Amino acid sequence: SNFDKNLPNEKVLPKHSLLYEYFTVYNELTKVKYVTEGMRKPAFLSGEQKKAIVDLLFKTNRKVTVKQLKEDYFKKIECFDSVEISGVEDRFNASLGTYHDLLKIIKDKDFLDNEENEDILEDIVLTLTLFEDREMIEERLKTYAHLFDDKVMKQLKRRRYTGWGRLSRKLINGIRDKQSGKTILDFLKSDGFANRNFMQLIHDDSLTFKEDIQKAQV
Repeated sequence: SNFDKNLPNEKVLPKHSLLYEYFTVYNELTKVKYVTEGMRKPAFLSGEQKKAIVDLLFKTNRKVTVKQLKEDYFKKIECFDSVEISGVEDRFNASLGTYHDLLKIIKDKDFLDNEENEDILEDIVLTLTLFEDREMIEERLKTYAHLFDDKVMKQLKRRRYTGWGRLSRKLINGIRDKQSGKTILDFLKSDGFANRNFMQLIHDDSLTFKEDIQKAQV
């Protein structure tokens, strides 16, 4: 029913898709800037810093505050003395809410952290977004009975997600830049010292995302 304006034949992701949530977290993190002693100008987070922040803070807290970023990552892990932060205010807006929802139900961190389970997790969230009938949810989710016992299934089949996102899975982690082979989400995760965000990536004449989006139009 709802199609991605960038790729008009692709349907949009559920609002609570965990892939969509990771997109929002990395899009926000890639424009964070910091300054510590000895620096003459603020710097962007590196790909390694962004990954560590996601693993250490966003996977352990529904909401991440700037104080946690300063104390529990920059001081604790990077051993900075002091740090000033820009590009985020008070607390990060983005959240891996669905990571925490599913981790509480499934109680298997390794399952949630394993990106090879992406298709299963996206299918679960889509099912819980499309249907409000317990029986119709279980009819679709029982294909995963070999992974989830009846305690997990009883909880999942009563859960509901509402709302649609604005972007398709093919746009955010499908189309590849011609020269590099990287998806948009790949660039949000790591983009050298340029740290282009989503709006920059799809308007950048030195990449091919803009060209792909124009070709996808009528």
